[PDB]
Amino acid sequence: ELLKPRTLADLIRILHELFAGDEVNVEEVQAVLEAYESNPAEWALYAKFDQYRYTRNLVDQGNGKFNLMILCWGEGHGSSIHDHTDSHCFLKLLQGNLKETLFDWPDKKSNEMIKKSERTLRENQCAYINDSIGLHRVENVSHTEPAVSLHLFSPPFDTCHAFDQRTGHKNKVTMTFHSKFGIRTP
Ligand SMILES: [Fe+3]
Repeated sequence: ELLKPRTLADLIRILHELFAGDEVNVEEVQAVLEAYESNPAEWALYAKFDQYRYTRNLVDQGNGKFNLMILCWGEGHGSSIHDHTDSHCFLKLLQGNLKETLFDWPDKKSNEMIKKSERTLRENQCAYINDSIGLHRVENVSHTEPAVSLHLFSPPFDTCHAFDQRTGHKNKVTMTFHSKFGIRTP
């Protein structure tokens, strides 16, 4: 029985129920994420920005089933084109807008990665991706508004691949946390 999360804490409690088992009902998880109405006071603790690039701020470890993190995107900050390491990725906007650009997996042949589509993800909207769907890039293209997003990865992963848009070549990247549970983690 899916109920509207009243607060971020309530959302987290609900997520623990939805990930209690070994599989993932993607549509239910996405629906509850989209039903949480972003309340900045509830997530201010995690919203730690860096001047030069986007930051990853761990919120909850999902009893081992998922990582829930808040990403803070300064103006013009964006990601690589990347995969999600055989995990589910849910991305909910908490503040601002993000451009999501979709790419297919490259062939072995070195070639330009041509975008398959793009969309603007707006406040409170929740997107979903996995490796079976493809790759994406996420960017805050705003010149005037920082963006904040809530990401759920299941299972948790700490590495992924970045893809060179010019060639399709991939490189392994280890993700780092800017903070965990509100505590800056150099
Ligand atoms: Fe992603």
